[PDB]
Amino acid sequence: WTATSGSCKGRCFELQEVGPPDCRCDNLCKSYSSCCHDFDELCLKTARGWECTKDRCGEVRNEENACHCSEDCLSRGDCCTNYQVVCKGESHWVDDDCEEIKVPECPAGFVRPPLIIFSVDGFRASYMKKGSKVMPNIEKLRSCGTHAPYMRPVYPTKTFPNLYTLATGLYPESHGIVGNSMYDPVFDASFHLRGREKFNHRWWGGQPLWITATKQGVRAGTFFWSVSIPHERRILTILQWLSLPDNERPSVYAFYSEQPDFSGHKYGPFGPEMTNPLREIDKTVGQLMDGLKQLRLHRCVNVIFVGDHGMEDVTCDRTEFLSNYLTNVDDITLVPGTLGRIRAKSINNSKYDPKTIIAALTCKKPDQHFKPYMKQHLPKRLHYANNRRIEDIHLLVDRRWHVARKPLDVYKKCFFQGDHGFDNKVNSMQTVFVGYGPTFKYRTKVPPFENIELYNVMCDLLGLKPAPNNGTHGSLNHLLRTNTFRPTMPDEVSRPNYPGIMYLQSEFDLGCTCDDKVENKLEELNKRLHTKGSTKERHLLYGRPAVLYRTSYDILYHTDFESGYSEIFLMPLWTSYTISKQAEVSSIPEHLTNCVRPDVRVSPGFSQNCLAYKNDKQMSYGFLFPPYLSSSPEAKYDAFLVTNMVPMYPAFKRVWAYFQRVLVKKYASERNGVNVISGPIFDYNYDGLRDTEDEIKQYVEGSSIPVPTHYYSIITSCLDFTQPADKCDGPLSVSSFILPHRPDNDESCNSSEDESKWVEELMKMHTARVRDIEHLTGLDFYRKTSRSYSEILTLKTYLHTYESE
Ligand SMILES: *[C@@H]1O[C@H](CO)[C@@H](O[C@@H]2O[C@H](CO)[C@@H](O[C@@H]3O[C@H](CO[C@H]4O[C@H](CO)[C@@H](O)[C@H](O[C@H]5O[C@H](CO)[C@@H](O)[C@H](O)[C@@H]5O[C@H]5O[C@H](CO)[C@@H](O)[C@H](O)[C@@H]5O)[C@@H]4O)[C@@H](O)[C@H](O[C@H]4O[C@H](CO)[C@@H](O)[C@H](O)[C@@H]4O[C@H]4O[C@H](CO)[C@@H](O)[C@H](O)[C@@H]4O)[C@@H]3O)[C@H](O)[C@H]2NC(C)=O)[C@H](O)[C@H]1NC(C)=O
Ligand SMILES: O=C(c1cc(OCC2CCOCC2)nc(C2CC2)c1)N1CC2=C(C1)CN(C(=O)N1CCn3c(n[nH]c3=O)C1)C2
Ligand SMILES: [Ca+2]
Ligand SMILES: [Cl-]
Ligand SMILES: [K+]
Ligand code: NA
Ligand SMILES: [Zn+2]
Repeated sequence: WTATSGSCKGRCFELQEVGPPDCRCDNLCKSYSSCCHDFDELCLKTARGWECTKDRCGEVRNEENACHCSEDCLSRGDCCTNYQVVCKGESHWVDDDCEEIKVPECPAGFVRPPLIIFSVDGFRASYMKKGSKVMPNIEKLRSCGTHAPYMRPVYPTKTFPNLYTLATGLYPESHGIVGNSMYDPVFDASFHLRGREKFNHRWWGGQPLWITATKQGVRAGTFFWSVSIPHERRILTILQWLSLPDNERPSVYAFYSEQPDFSGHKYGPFGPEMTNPLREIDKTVGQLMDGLKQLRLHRCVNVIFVGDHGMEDVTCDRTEFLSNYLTNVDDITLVPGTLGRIRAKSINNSKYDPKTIIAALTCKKPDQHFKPYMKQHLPKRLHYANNRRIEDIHLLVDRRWHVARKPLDVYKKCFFQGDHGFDNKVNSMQTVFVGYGPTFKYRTKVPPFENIELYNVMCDLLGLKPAPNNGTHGSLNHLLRTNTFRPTMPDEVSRPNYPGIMYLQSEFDLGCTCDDKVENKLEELNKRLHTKGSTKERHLLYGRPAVLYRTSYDILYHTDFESGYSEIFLMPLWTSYTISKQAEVSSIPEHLTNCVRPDVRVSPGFSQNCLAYKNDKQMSYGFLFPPYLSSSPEAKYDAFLVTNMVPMYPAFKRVWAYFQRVLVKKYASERNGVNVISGPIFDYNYDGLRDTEDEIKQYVEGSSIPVPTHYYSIITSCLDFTQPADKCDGPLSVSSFILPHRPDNDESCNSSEDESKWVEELMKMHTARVRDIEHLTGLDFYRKTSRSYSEILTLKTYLHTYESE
């Protein structure tokens, strides 16, 4: 119930929301069917439109007008945005030369530069170049301020998940908005685009910026706008708020545009109908900037121009139907379109089996345009699993396609030519970022970055302490002139042991054998030196990783590699080695094919054993430092140490052996040497965080040897590839992966072929940031470089995406 008989007189666009049954006058009252009777008349005036004309200048105030051109309008804060241009001979902001804003130039009474966040739905990154002729205001913000060539959204590349990530700095799995449509089985409730359930606060987790601000005594404009409030009125409301007295005036504001997304769905991302919507958004930006200039705020406010996601060409004919794969199609519920999410239609159906659904959807048609996954097997870079609202079964849909349950769903609902939602590394889904103002840098291009990073920067711009989030605070310091956040490296929690030779060969009863019984003072001191770390500077280039949790581990040195060996997990946490451009690849000699050697530095009780692998008929083993890249025949024996062995399914060893025997050398050739850090990851509860021992669901049969869920590599080299990886004076270049440790290669439809036709494609799909590996391992990398810590944080957030330009 709403008592709509109250009045909006003196309350239009009031900041504090009043509670039912009282009638509302705030910018969302329309959306709740709750505005007072006179809200349109008083608060949505349209008379005479949005622009001053010559003949209105100096008019007698008529309060019915949408905006004013009377002499008192600046003092009232309600001039049309072009007033000073039309009536006082001023220039539009866009027509003024770019001049560096070295310090905030603010009116008296402003405690800090306000922040205005201008968000555009479906604004694809390439619009900045392709639409540049029709967007002069936005182009000036971009060229004069700080910009990235594109900003990476979160998956799924839908509106509400991305807007709420922008608001919180959280992955969707953490903030809870995991799609535009959702079912929560605990609540037994559904979230939809249409209707009232989506306003219930229980959907919305984390702490969005407007709450962070309010908690810390920074006032916020209302961030949301009912669809029928026209853009010109939204801008005028912002500008009116900015004339409030100091103690009532917000410091942070948000404007949201439904365009260009609305037209892009109808016309495709580059339909000829798209020029007008881009022009219209640019005009709105011009209104805001002119309005700020009238208020003498144009060199005071920080403006962010940001998109949620891009837009791809997608038509009704490019739809795959689950009815062409499944016999049982009426027993499932599908969330459809540019991603798929599948669950049982009835919880009372005991004949529901995810395993048979997955199998029926795997590599069934030669050109199949989606791939099924159990959510825990999705690429870890998506961070799309740890929420009860994400269904166990997921379909990753190819760009340009949809998935639907049955054909009747597509025509009892062609209309559309554009859509979005796909994998957040897809070029068409990339969006935009521009920052302009005193706190942003001047005429500065920054590398592409992820939208999860922006909440921290928005907090930095407002003097707020961010709530705990998934950004890496400091990684975006290079965007800012001032207000940078200067973090310290985390403290190492566990110090390593440095064991020497402590065990005789016969103390080991591991069931391992090696043909290594082959016997010199010249070369005897040299092998002693290698075991004490004489080559460590070559193979450990950026210092040892720090262990950020409590555990027992040993540093082990070798001629060709160094490792941190966990006495708890019985295997290395990390293995570090350097491969020069000139390194040679060699075979595993015939006589050493099954060689595994006890390590006389590590007790039998803290070692793996070969008998377990013999008895486990599903599990085999691999090595972290590759025997193929040994520096010499003698050094090769180190690679067969029991301390370098890790459990590997045979199906995964195909992947791993190709990476080690072929790809590492390829990268060293291309990059002028590489440094590799490889290791295991355990994430059985798919939370993106290192498992404790008591979370491990699988061991090598009969043993305490834990089975990794994934294997990582971090591959570092010199950004200036004229310098070798091991003598690099400047910035670094990195690519990383987190490969799923799976007992089959069902993910790779072409896996019956030679590894050269499918393995690198798998690895590209599972590309990762160093920071992703940090979360999954409790390790901190790059602790000892010549580089600034903020630059290192930026490096750790880098993702190598493998898309063209
Ligand atoms: C990305 O960044 C985020 C933010 O930093 C990271 O997420 C954090 O990670 C922590 C570890 O997973 C986690 O800490 C736990 O919090 C528990 C209390 O949580 C409530 O309070 C906070 C603070 O206000 C609130 O934000 C939480 O919000 C979640 O839940 C509500 C719904 O209830 C959602 O609306 C919201 O979206 C959010 O959901 C997300 O997180 C939860 C987990 O909290 C997931 O389950 C959801 O799927 C979703 O992803 C909560 O309202 C706290 O009680 C925990 O303590 C347990 O573990 C400790 C170990 O230190 C142990 O000492 C205790 O014994 C305790 O265990 C007991 O409970 C167990 C479970 O019932 C039980 O099994 C045991 O036997 C014990 O009885 C714990 O400290 C933190 O909550 C989240 N925060 C957020 C916002 O998500 C995220 O990790 C980052 N991701 C990456 C990849 O880096
Ligand atoms: O006002 C907001 C808004 C604005 C908003 O800013 C958060 C800011 C935080 C800081 O960084 C800048 C962003 N945050 C929210 C939610 C997340 C808290 C909401 N609205 C969004 C939408 C509205 C109005 C209507 N609409 C819609 O019907 N479609 C649903 C269907 N859909 C759409 N486009 N394409 C498509 O499929 C959009 C989407
Ligand atoms: Ca985990
Ligand atoms: Cl969705
Ligand atoms: K075996
Ligand atoms: Na296969
Ligand atoms: Zn859309």
